Amino acid sequence: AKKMIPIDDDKLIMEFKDDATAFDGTKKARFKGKGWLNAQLSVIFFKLLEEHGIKTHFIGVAGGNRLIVEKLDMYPLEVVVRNVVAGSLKKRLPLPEGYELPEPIVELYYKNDELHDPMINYYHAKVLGISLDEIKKIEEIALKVNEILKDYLAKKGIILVDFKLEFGKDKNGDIVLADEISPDTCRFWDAKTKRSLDKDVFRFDKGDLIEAYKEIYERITGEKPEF
Amino acid sequence: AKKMIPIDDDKLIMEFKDDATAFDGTKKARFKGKGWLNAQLSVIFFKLLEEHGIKTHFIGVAGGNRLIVEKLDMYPLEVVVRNVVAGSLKKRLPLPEGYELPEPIVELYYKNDELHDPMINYYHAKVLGISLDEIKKIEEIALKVNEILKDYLAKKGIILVDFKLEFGKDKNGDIVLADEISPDTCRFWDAKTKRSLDKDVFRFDKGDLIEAYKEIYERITGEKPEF
Ligand SMILES: Nc1nc2c(ncn2[C@@H]2O[C@H](COP(=O)(O)O)[C@@H](O)[C@H]2O)c(=O)[nH]1
Ligand SMILES: Nc1nc2c(ncn2[C@@H]2O[C@H](COP(=O)(O)O)[C@@H](O)[C@H]2O)c(=O)[nH]1
Repeated sequence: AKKMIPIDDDKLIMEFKDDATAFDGTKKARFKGKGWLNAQLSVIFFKLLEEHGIKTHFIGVAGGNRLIVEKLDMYPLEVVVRNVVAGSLKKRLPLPEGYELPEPIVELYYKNDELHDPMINYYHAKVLGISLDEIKKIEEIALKVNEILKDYLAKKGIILVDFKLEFGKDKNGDIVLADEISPDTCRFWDAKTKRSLDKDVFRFDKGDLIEAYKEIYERITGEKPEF
Repeated sequence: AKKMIPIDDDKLIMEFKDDATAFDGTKKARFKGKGWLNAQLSVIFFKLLEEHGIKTHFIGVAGGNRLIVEKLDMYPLEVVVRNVVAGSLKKRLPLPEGYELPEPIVELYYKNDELHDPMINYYHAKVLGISLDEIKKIEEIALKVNEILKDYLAKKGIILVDFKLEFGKDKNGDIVLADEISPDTCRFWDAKTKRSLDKDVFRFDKGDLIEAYKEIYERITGEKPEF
């Protein structure tokens, strides 16, 4: 759904594709316009976060589905922040889908396809070569990002249910937000109806993906999607 | 605007009045229904906060403009939390009115009429007999309260611009949220128009106070004010 194209030692192109994949590629489909929507939503979110002084890999746009991003020494992590009980959290806590958490939960996953992205804790993270100090910074950033996105979206009648972030290290040694921020990598629910406006629509055939993703875009920008 | 009536060693009545005062009582007016609205908005806010496990002095209602509250050993503080630049903050930061702060600011004021509520820091607070540990707890509670109120109001198209909290100590030695939480003690702006829906309307004759306060009530409860 994304292709990384190197430019040089300090930057690269992140290209967003219309291809969608779930359940280890056993489920595949192409959604005309998905790439554009995810790229554009990523821009909006990265820029919103940067306004608050969050460091992100975003540099500029290089076309509708193409972002220029700074090259990083990437942490082998998926960092997940959860506000509302959904998906895999139902397997860890005796709480129903939709349950509003008293505080946001941060989970750490070892980014590794062969092991199917297993959950880790701070000890495992050290073995993987990530210091406790780094993990503390990463979680602090993640929670700050969580609050900005959650509040921004809440004003637009969208629940930030949960989402995945990735991080890397820049030349200075600063920790920098990377990958993407889109309905591919977040759970968004309509505040009134609780319907999914994200990749779960595709994962579980709950409706029309392109329609859900256009909805998010329209609510954020006020504009019907261009392309 | 409030009268404290002692009952006994552990509780008292906080009575909300229709009288309004600004600029050290040099500016005065009576707004029919103001007391009821502030009393009722206080109930709503205290209960909302208690649902999140914030300890407050609120015990019960004893009439439209009367609350039963627990007797506390009061800290001589006004604790102000600020999300958006307004009022006196324009005298401290080179930032325009309406500027959205990256993070909430907590200011401490020594509650003292003669000295006109001067700003203090942690060192002054110690001389006034408040330990650094207490101040830390107070500020932690204040920021938690800020987040709950801000998010709750934002969903209703109301910007929590800033607000004043007061705190006391109960029998157990726990730190308890006290005084009131109303358009008298908060800055609320309409999200779309940025107009004041609070005591600033009276302070600076920017419109109809009772109209602004009813607006807050209506938006929160969905009901036009009873009395
Ligand atoms: N696109 C994508 N999103 C993920 C991945 N892992 C977790 N997430 C996101 O993180 C959240 C939690 O996922 P869960 O662990 O409940 O399946 C969801 O918003 C989900 O979309 C992944 O490998 N790819
Ligand atoms: N009613 C009232 N509100 C106050 C007082 N002190 C601070 N506040 C509130 O706290 C915020 C900050 O006030 P400022 O420092 O800008 O005068 C405003 O919302 C203001 O109404 C006070 O003594 N009385």
